[PDB]
Amino acid sequence: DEYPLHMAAANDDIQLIKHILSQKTLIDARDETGSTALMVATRANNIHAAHMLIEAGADVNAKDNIQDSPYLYAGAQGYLKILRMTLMHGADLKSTNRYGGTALIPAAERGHVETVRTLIAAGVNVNHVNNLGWTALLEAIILGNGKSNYQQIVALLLKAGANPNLADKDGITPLQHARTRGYREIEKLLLVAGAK
Ligand SMILES: [Cl-]
Ligand SMILES: [Cl-]
Ligand SMILES: [Cl-]
Repeated sequence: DEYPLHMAAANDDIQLIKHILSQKTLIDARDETGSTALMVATRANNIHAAHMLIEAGADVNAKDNIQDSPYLYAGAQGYLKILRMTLMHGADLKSTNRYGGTALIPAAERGHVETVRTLIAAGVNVNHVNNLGWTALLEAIILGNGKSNYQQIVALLLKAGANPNLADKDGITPLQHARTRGYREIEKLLLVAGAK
């Protein structure tokens, strides 16, 4: 077919991938959509194919036509095994998705606690503001449900040093957002971090 590495990647077919890679052509060849084979594997959470492609030098920061990269997408989706691989193989922690967010912001949004922990530890900037005017902290409050995972993510962000006073575009602070929603645990965490 036209793009056999991409199909092999979609299928997690690592014997076929091994054979194609032995031909010594460009690992990041684009298919008809502009996607790399590693991007195809990552969208599918095909851990084994992603590992083989990454070890062979596929660029974890190459982008597709919606500004996803393997690193960015694995972080947003909580595909933590692939994400860890990307972090060991050149993830650009300053890179941003189509919303202008780091990988950390969607991980927080979606309540992916261990992905948040991992990204904090790696050094993603906790104070980054996306093109919705939101930080990881703001999204965890506004787009979470105030429970369990989101309390844990708030706590992680604040202990790591996220500024609790970085407000949304309209000047509404994390503290006000928590108060408006009656999120008492998150309010208390914010106040001890110096929120106003
Ligand atoms: Cl996973
Ligand atoms: Cl984002
Ligand atoms: Cl997670």
